[PDB]
Amino acid sequence: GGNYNYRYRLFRKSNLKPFERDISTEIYQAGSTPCNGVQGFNCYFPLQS
Amino acid sequence: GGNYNYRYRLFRKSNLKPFERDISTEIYQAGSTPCNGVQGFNCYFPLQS
Repeated sequence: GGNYNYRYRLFRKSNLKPFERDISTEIYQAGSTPCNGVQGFNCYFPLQS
Repeated sequence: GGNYNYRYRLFRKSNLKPFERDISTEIYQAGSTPCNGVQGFNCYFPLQS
């Protein structure tokens, strides 16, 4: 049926330092409008399955 | 950069009647545990970009 438990980060403001772990799960603002924690136009979830 | 503003339904309880449209965006419980509207193990968002 397809596993969807495994996910990876897709969006970040900046790259990661070596041996750095990022676990933050917050709405990513790709535009010039606040997202207010709402997925929508130009407001994407950071993790992808 | 990748247009991510186009999304489609991926999970639903059953098929659609002809000429029917659905817009609900509540979490999908793929397992035997309530998800409380939180993405996680066996709980996925119904839409994909």
